[PDB]
Amino acid sequence: PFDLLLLPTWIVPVEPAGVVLRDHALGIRDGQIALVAPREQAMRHGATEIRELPGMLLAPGLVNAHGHSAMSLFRGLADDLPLMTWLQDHIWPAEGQWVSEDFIRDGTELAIAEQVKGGITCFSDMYFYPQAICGVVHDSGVRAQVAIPVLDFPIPGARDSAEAIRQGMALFDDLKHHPRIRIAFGPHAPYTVSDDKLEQILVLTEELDASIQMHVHETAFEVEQAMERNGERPLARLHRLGLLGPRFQAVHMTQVDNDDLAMLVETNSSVIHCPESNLKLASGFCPVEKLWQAGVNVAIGTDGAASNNDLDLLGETRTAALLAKAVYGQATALDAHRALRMATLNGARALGLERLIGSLEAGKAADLVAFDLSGLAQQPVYDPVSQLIYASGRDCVRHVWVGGRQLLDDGRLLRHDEQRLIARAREWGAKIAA
Amino acid sequence: NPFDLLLLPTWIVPVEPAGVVLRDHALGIRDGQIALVAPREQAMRHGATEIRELPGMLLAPGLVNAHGHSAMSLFRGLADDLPLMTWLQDHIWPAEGQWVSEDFIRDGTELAIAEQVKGGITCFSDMYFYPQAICGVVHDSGVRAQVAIPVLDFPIPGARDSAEAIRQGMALFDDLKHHPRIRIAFGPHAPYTVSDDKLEQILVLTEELDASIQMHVHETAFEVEQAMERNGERPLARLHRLGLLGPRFQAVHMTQVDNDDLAMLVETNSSVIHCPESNLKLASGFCPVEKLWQAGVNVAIGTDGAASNNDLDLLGETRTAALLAKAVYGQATALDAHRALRMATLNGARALGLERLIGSLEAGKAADLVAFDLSGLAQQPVYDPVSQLIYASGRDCVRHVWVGGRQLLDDGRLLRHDEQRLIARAREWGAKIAA
Ligand SMILES: CSC[C@H]1O[C@@H](n2cnc3c2N=CNC[C@H]3O)[C@H](O)[C@@H]1O
Ligand SMILES: CSC[C@H]1O[C@@H](n2cnc3c2N=CNC[C@H]3O)[C@H](O)[C@@H]1O
Ligand SMILES: [Zn+2]
Ligand SMILES: [Zn+2]
Ligand SMILES: [Zn+2]
Ligand SMILES: [Zn+2]
Repeated sequence: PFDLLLLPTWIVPVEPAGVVLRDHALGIRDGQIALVAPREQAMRHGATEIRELPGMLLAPGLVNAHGHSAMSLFRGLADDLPLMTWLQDHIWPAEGQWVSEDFIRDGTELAIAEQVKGGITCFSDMYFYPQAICGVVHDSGVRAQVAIPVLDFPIPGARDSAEAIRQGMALFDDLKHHPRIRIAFGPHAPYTVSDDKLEQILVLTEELDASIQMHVHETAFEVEQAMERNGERPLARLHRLGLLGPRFQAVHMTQVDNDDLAMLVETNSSVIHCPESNLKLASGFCPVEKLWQAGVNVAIGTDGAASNNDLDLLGETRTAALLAKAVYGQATALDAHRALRMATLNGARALGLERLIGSLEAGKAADLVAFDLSGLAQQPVYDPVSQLIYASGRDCVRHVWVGGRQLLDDGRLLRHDEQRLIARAREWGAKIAA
Repeated sequence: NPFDLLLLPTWIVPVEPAGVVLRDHALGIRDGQIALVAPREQAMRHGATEIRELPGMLLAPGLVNAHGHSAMSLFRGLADDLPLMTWLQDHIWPAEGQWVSEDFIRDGTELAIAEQVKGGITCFSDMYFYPQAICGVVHDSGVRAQVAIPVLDFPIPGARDSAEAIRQGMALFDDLKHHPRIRIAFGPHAPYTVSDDKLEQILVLTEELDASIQMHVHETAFEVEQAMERNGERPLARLHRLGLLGPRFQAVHMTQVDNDDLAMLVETNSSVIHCPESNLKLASGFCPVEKLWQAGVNVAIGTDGAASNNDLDLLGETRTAALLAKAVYGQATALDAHRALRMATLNGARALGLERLIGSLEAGKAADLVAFDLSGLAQQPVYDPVSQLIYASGRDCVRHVWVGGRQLLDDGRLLRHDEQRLIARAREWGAKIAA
């Protein structure tokens, strides 16, 4: 007998690809997808609780594969700037000044609350005070990869990388048996981490079976600079140092030559596409369809709210689906089904969670999002997945579960106090603004 | 002489002068016009019949959707994954020939207008069939519109040929002679569907009536090259030679722009109507917006139709435009948030020839206004409300909409439409078309 039976108009399981189930039901038990079946059959099975969801599309929860969640408190603080001046003259100085453990707890919770409301059940974070990030994640009920920030210089909470790594080990330790949080390593970028630190990270990840997330090939200037100073592209450097592989998550990759493509194919590394951030900083255009056609796993992320500036993964996914057609020069590139897969299954693959989350298969965790497609602007619906990708906003998100626990009920966050978070964000904004 | 309505938002963005935002000011409306913008104390001391507090909201000129095919809302998501010519010839044109009746147009247009008002659009341009029926729906909705008479080389719904389309348009131009909200324009579809004769016809008609022309131009590489190979001139050169270009010409799309094109737009003071999401989705290309803007071309923005977008979200289109423009031009300072808002308001006004009536919050202009709510969680903290509007707000933040001081949207609710009935009607159309 199920704990919960959901009866939506449409289910999109993502696996197998391209299909939509009409008048079916999904049964949840013990925090897992126990059955997907026609309604008659599923109803005959019975459940503690039943929820009809007419006009709704039920999908795997969205996976935001790259972000810096507490930068939510810097939303819109630094517009109109290309990458290097954005970092050096605005963001880094503001991080040195403001970012404490209290900043991180408030900013992360604000970010989570925003993400759950837009259907995101799993997220990747690359930001300071990971220990604090995990406490907030733990309380929220959502799933996360938390990457340990490794940089060649002092950062908030870590005078240097050895301290960041040592704090990282303590964290790996504690969370060994957490159902929802995975620790990973977060070397920032090629130009802010040495060969030595990169090797220590590799060995640690061999030893711990952990992931690596890094900004790679964000800008032409990063690549040309690396070519002129070291005579090798930053990706070949990473390949030479042995970091590439199925647990390596290369974020951005707007600069991809044919050697780059060959390396990603060979090693089976994931690329995390951040289209809006790459547009906003004038970083370039990640060649998504090309990567996809070559078999590279391509997930999607929002990046931070100072270079987006929302945490809307559904919106990011639409932007990616539109952009990819014109970048590639074919209207058939990254169709709605594949765009949804990028937002779900490919994120789970990128984070090493494909066996737990990312599709609606029996036995997987019940990380689910229900989207409402009954609104005036979504009519008429010829294809619900098309309507999701190209004509629905994140405000259509009604319900969200993680591991079968409901975190959003008819648009209301069950584990957060929006009114308190807003008052808190506001307090932060006035102190940072003054 | 108190205002009819006094609006008290946290922020006002007047658009003119550019780049400014007023805090704790107020906008008084009288006789359908902006009577005054003033600090809140002064405004309140003046007096008003009705007063609306708008804490946490940003008041702006209403958004101007400068290109659409409004009744194609009933084809929303019907023809995905197709480039332009096969989208048109193998899908959309057949579906239009099969379904577009006066009834289709009434239902589809109202559906589109209701979607748009909810998204903060007070003025829109239509280029679609049965313009007469369109005007009836616009008239009832209270919204402002340019309605473009479709001119094509073949039979269209409601016009067996060009001659007949223009017949109806004259009558329309006449009937709507004194209309406060509705302007009639001509809508030659595209260079490859409109002959030179028909083009010369429109020029003289528009000279005589002092009316506008809107036309899809230089949408794709293939159109520019086929024209070059068949006729030895670029469509925009052909239009220049024919004498159509000028301050009342609205060139839609323009993803293909060389220096000669650029000179002709600059010389003639023609407008470009940028449709970023449609250009991306049909794999048409990238309009060089910042280049146009730096050359001093007026660039406005449109959603296009719901079968190549597929929403009618102008604010979302404006966000797309503002992001894309940076990366297309290769500088993070291109199309900043204030200018993107300008593109969605005042430039759309200039494009439609309505800049003296709308597009900015200056005294004496029409009170076409939109209130965006920036007090939501995902919009905190607000450092700069216009940045937040463009880069971090959805169209569901739109709370209130007025056109000519008449409220069309009140706290998210439409005062002139029945959403429940429109939905039911959209669904019937949906069932028939899919069956
Ligand atoms: C890798 S630790 C997180 C660090 O990365 C910085 N960051 C935030 N957003 C981006 C960042 N870095 C590089 N690329 C641009 C963008 O993805 C952030 O400010 C912080 O300093
Ligand atoms: C002048 S009538 C408007 C006509 O243009 C067609 N159209 C709709 N959306 C677009 C159209 N035409 C050309 N370019 C692609 C896009 O803007 C529409 O289906 C209708 O046939
Ligand atoms: Zn990042
Ligand atoms: Zn975004
Ligand atoms: Zn069009
Ligand atoms: Zn859109």
